[PDB]
Amino acid sequence: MTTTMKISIEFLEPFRMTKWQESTRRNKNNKEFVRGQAFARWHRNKKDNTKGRPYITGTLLRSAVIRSAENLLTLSDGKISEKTCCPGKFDTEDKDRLLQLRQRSTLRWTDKNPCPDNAETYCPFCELLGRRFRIHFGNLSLPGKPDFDGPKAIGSQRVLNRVDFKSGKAHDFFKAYEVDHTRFPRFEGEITIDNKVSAEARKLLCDSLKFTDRLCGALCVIRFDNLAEKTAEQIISILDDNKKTEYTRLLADAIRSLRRSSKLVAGLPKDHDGKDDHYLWDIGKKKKDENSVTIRQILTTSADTKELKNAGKWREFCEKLGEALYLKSKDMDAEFHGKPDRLEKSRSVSIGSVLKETVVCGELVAKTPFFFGAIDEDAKQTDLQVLLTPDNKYRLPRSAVRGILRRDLQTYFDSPCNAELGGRPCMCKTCRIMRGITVMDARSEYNAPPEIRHRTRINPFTGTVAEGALFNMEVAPEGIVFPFQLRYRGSEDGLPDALKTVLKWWAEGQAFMSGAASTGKGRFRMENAKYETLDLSDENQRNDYLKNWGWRDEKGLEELKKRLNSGLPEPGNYRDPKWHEINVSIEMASPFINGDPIRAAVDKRGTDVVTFVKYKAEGEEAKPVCAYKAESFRGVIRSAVARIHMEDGVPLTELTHSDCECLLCQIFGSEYEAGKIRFEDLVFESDPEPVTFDHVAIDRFTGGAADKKKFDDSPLPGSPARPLMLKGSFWIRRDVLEDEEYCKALGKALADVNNGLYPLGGKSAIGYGQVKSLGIKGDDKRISRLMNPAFDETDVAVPEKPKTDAEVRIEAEKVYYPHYFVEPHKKVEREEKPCGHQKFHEGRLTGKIRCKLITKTPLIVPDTSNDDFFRPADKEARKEKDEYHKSYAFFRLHKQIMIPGSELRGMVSSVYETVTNSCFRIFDETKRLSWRMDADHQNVLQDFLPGRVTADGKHIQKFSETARVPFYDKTQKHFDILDEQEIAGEKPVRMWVKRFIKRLSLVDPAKHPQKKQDNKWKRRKEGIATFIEQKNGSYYFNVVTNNGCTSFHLWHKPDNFDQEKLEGIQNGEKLDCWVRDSRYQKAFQEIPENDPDGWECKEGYLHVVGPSKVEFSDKKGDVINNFQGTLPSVPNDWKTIRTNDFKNRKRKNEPVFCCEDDKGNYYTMAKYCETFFFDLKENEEYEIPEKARIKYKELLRVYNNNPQAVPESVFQSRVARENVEKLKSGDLVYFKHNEKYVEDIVPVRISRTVDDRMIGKRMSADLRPCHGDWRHPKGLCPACRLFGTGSYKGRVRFGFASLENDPEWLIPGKNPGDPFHGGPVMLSLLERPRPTWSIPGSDNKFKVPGRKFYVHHHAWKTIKDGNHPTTGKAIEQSPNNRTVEALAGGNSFSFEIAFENLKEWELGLLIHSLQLEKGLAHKLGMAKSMGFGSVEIDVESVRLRKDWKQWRNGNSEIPNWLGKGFAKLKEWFRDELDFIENLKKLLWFPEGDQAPRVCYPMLRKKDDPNGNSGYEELKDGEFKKEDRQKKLTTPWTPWA
RNA sequence: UUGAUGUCACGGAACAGGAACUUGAACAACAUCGUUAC
RNA sequence: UAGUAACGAUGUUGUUCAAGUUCCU
Repeated sequence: MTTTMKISIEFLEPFRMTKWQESTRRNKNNKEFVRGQAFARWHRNKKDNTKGRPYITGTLLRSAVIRSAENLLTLSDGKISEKTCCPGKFDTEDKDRLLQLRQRSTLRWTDKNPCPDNAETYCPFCELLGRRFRIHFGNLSLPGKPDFDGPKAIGSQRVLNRVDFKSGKAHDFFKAYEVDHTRFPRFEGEITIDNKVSAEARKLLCDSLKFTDRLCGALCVIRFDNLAEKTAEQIISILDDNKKTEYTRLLADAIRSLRRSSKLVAGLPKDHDGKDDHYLWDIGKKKKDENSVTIRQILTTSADTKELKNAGKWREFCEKLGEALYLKSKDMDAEFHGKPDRLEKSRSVSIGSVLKETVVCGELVAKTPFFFGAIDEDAKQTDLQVLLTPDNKYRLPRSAVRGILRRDLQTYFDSPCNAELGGRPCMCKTCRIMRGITVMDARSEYNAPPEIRHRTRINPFTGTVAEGALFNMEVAPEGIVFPFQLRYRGSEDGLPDALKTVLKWWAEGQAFMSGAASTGKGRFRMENAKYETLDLSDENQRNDYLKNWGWRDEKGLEELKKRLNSGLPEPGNYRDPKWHEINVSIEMASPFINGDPIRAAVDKRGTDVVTFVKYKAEGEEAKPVCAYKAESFRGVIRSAVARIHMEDGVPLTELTHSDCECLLCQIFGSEYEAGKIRFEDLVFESDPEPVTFDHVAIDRFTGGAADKKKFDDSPLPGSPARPLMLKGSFWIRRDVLEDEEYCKALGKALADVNNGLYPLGGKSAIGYGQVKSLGIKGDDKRISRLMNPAFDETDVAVPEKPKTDAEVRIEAEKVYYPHYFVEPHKKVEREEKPCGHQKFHEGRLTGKIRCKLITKTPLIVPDTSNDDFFRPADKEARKEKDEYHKSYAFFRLHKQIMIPGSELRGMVSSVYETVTNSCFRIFDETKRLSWRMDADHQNVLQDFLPGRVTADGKHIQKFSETARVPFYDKTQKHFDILDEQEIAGEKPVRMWVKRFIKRLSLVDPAKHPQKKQDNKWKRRKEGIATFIEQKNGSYYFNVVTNNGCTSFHLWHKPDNFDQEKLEGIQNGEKLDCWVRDSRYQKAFQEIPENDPDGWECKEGYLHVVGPSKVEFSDKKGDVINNFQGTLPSVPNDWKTIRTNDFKNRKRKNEPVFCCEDDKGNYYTMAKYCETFFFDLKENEEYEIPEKARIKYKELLRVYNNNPQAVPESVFQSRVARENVEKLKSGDLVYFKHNEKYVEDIVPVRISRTVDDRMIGKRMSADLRPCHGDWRHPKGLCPACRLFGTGSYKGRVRFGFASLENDPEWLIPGKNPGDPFHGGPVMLSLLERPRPTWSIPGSDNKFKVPGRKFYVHHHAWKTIKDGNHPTTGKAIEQSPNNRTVEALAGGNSFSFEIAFENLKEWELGLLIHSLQLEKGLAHKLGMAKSMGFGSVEIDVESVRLRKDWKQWRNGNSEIPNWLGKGFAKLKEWFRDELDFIENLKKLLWFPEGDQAPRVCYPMLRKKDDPNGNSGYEELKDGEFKKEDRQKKLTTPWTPWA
């Protein structure tokens, strides 16, 4: 007897949904069940398991329909069709049930009786209220009734907020799910309306259903009728296989960066030779086992698998892979909800019968990257994230637009509302409007990943970052466009004034929507405004608005967007928006860098840091542009303000801003209230192409690049020719400009910044940044009036340089050496506390210095961008891979001759650090040394005994003695009769040994004229002689010793005087003879057929190493000559090499083996024997400590890595041929013991000896790098307080030097008329330095000498000629010398030097070190072992800075400073100033008619046209072993 | 998968504070191999 | 019985980032 009507809702906006809960806290007492009553619910079948589906109840729809009906009747005076309606009833006397009352002030129309219940003919409205059910509202659910496995399958729990208004930060919050509508856009249900209801109540229900528009926080229209895990596993396996386990986080952060596109993986960088040996993109590979994969291979093959070809797949893959790697790397409260008041009765009030509706379409675009924080879980790599759509589209939620409209409305009036989440609705002026506003979401259809940014927080006590401040953040692109649609219905005749004013504000570009706005995030600007006002009061109009569901749906919206007139309605009373723009323009004079190492690691240019770059969207694609972060600029200006004002003694950079109204706490804000100034990024107005400068860290001792310390960087170029402008803006609140204290502080700070202090950018310590002029405009001279440069010009020239006093005695016929170490003192002072980079202190100085660099010897400063600068053109450029002769140019920035500031900083820092006897800034505390031990029995080889390590690597069993077995000869066969299991040293062998051979002579006492002078015939006894056979070379004999107990046969060789008794031979003659004993240590397999004498059979271990000790050469040496032609080739394998020739030919002495390869090499190989250790003594083993293992590892490392070794792999020793890395169970060892402990292990008979202590422990314990904790403590070497260190900023900045006049090259160029290019010169070999020649021995008598200052001389005339410095022979090109273009003497450069917080004596010593005495000179440039690079420096104006107004040129105080500095130096050391005497002796310059010849020695004396006793003779006599330390420390000692 | 005579949740901005920065001359001379003789 | 004496040849490149903080109020 009923009829069913089925309905269906289609959402237009992400709806919300509450959380499941068990059926016990489902009462009006749980504050979380309520406050979630107007959302959708989530039922899970099979309770206690999160598996279910969502639904919308029916009571909710009923209440919405009731409310809309109430709204509809009062709109038509209560006449439904013909009859009138009753006023309805909303009172019920019971209040135990009804977990929610009503607090809404229901409407009113045609006041009359409330139609009591005891009746029969109800009012249609009461027929709808339900006075077995007349109307039954059924549940709604999903169409197909599916089942998912949890709420996190369709939604994402996000946090919502509630901010204050005065202290505009926050309050309590609360979180609630929300589900997208592009994946669940339809529900379904039904309504069972009874038969005997009415014919108009059905119409009322139809209209009311068509009038409702929002159900669960979202607009609705109701109608009726598997790889990344294993890839990460494998990559971690690669990284742990090798020891490269510390590049893991960098790999994660760099791989995650590839999600932008899959075409970058084929563009990863390469090594410095174009090879494929990057330092992290090619880990895992090994020389052996080319089946080993590299990371680049993994990334290239997985870049194309037909499933990672779509954008979304590749992006998801990169993201999850990065997260996995990161998580692998890492392990190496007040939510107020509800309080609705349970009110008994609602205050029924009426509102009227007019209702006007206003629709405003249009769109708002972005003008600056925005930010809507939505930090989720299970993604812990970014820690400041944005809000995205399940298909990666940028959205702005409606809650944000609503909150911002509320804030702007409150700002238009001057009254903050104070609603408190409960009770009667508020009635103030700004909530009577916000109760009729409806907005909509947006999607922006951009679909591209967001960029990342890095941030820090600098500690203003040392200058570096604080312990625990470094975080990421991601910002959406700039220029994205969202659609916008706003609607308002009420009683006015259109929009109120407030809304017109606020929309005009947004139409002028001041819609500061949300985000970290303090640093210039989103600032949207509304465009293309339209509007149109409908009229719900009449009847011909309302019916149409009801016929098509208003115009909420898509087609309705499109049909309606053709009926609007353009242009917003201008207000009646404007209000002058409260944010005022200010323009900024900076101009630089140097390079500029803003670090970004991750992009550098991915980029193809192959550098280490690359400047910052941002993107901007154009609808579907981005286009990069170079910029300067806004956080950095804000920080610079803030730290400029904070170091000036005092605020009751302690400067502002020491407070904590707990509750104080500090001047900072009111312009830049704090963590208790918002700020009053907002910045913006700075675009460059140009697109300069970046450059690349190289760097290196010259060690102090043995000046030459330290290990692992080369690098580079890619800053932007800028010079006084092109000054690299910067444009920007920043907004400031209106009621700050009207103040008179704040604008004063801002003006003062910008005055400080414009004067040159506070450099913008990165490595400002070598001349980056250097702001030149900062001019702002747009504030009516309210700030731009404190920034005028005002100073004085009190002129006084600089005091002239003092006269030198250190002299040298230099003559001719003597040659000198170019190193001359400078021994240091023994006391470094470290008991002063550093100052700190806070307020400019009072008793200290701060200013600039300008100098003037003038050269007096050719100078070389190369430009290492490209080689082959001097290439003869009109020929092929180059093959892909070759070893050519590298040619360089001079340094040029924009076709201008300059000198980088780092050079000058290094030079001045070395001089100034050795003046004051300070800690070795950079130094190498590793790399234990090693020397080839000499050949002499009494000295080194007496103590090295044979041995053998046991089966367990803990003991060595010594042998007793040994003798040698000959291989490689022709007089035996030990390679064919022995197995590979004995010649390898594992199986004991039984050989025949002999110790003494015996000679024979016929006449002892008559040989005294010819023989009997060698004094070795002092143990002969007697001998009878026999004869049994005659030969062609010798005579057979038998002899007895004293009485016939021993009898030995042999073959005697006679001479002239022996022939006489031989003439008669009757084979039975008993001649008397004399036998002699000699030494003969040998061991054969069985016996030779020529010596059947007394041999002892022995047993022991045999070992061989192979054919080594080869004297190879390249010039057809002596022994190669006088051969018999047809030199054979190098055999393919040993055990086959036999001796050809003999070195001595008169007798058959030491043999050789001559061969030759295809190239011009000529080999020769002595060592025709191997050794055999026998008599393995038992019950005697020695323990191996770990020092022996370390030393042996080092020895093997030195053996197997040798650039000078023999090219033939067969002539090498066994340690180098097989690449052994550890001592195994049993092998060949010559150990050396002392009281049950071994000390050294050496593989061969004569090998190198390693020292134990690393080089770092051979200095004084106080000259090691003054580093460590040993605010900041006081323990710093005096040179690490002027120049910085790790964890303390320096206080001196150098600058790029520039040349003004004409170049005046060394040798003229190839084309005259163009005097901007020089001619090339060729240089010598210039090999690396050998720290083992100044530390000859290893025991304890040798310490580390000084700092290796090169001397001044004129040896460049020879190189300009073209001959070698030592010899006079010509020098030819090869891939080991360079060809550079150089300058000459007599050019002038000019640079600047800034400082700050200097004492009065630190400046004294610094200005001593900048300009020296009148006869000395500095030294910088390439190849200064020859004569190249000799500069002296003069100091011009020294203008100080007394206060931010004036500058007070201080030329006229230098002698005061110099005296004070020298007085301090004298205070440190009383009369122990020898090192300064030496240092002055070394910087002396040959002034005139003094041409001291210096050069490096040669190897031997027989390869120089002059014969000056090269190195091989200096090793004894003058520089023997003890006089090196002395004859090298003396400043000038002739090399003789 | 609710309950009926009473739901302003379009009733609540995930907001407020933070300098990818500190230190570092693109440079440079003597080593590398083992045994042979008595 | 029971180890002593020290000679011969002249050729050749290397490092290409390291040490720090990596999130909190």
